[PDB]
Amino acid sequence: LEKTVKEKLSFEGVGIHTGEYSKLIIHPEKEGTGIRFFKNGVYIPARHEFVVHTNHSTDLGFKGQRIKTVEHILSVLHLLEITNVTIEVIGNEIPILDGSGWEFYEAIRKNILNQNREIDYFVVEEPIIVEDEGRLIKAEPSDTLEVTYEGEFKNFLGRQKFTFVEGNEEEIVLARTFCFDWEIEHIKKVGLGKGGSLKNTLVLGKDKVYNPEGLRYENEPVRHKVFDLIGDLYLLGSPVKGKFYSFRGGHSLNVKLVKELAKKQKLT
Ligand SMILES: CCCCCCCCCCCCCC(=O)O[C@@H]1[C@@H](CC(=O)NO)CO[C@H](CO)[C@H]1O
Ligand SMILES: [Zn+2]
Repeated sequence: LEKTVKEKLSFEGVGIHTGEYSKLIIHPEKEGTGIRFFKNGVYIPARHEFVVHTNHSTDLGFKGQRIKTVEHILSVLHLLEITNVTIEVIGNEIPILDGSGWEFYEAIRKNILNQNREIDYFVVEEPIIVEDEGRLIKAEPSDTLEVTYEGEFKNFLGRQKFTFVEGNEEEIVLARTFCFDWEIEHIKKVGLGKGGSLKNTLVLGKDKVYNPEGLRYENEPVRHKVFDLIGDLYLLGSPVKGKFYSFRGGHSLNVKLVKELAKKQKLT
């Protein structure tokens, strides 16, 4: 049934690309309200259609207002099945914190409440293949939500794939975002990642790990990618059901899958 937060929640922390202090406040809403962001007295529904800028991060914006990196929180909400919540975002981007969703998943999981209404699950009824930038993603109808990601790294990790299935969400929430020392300069050359640090960004070396804690999962970096792929699929504003596969996929290409899925099922 519709799920909402039992009590008001709030978080605070710098933004990975903005590197500015930002705070978020979450309040309960009415059943069938959906996920919406509020700022400067402006409400901004969280749906793909609201996608204003796609890049290493997912950004939404309406009426001249914009928010960066909103896929992470959306990913946790997706796994927890949250249908009504007003996330007030004070700032220009969602705080990166440690780089994973474990923090939001940890506090919110202890403050979830049940409402009195049945949720409308989104189910894929037809497959689809999107190829672009040398990347590719395929979707297939299914009675269970499953997402597979095949990442190809040229570092010591080499190639690694991670299959997520309903009942293994605990393995895709503690995976913090990661980056390679070779692509970092590029991300920095585009004026992004000004808040990226070793405490909120896991940096890997062609053959060495920068963070002294090492990797948290033999597939931590791909676990985060899968976690992000869901955060981008929840843009539909409702739990997605079906079997999806992604090979070296990005945010824009991912949103494209959702765009065609939401525009294809437009007839129904
Ligand atoms: C050596 C010392 C380095 C100082 C600290 C480095 C800071 C770099 C600036 C941070 C930019 C983001 C890092 C990054 O590229 O992570 C990427 C991630 C981005 C993301 O999280 N989007 O939401 C999206 O998925 C890909 C692949 O999964 C990740 O590579
Ligand atoms: Zn990410």
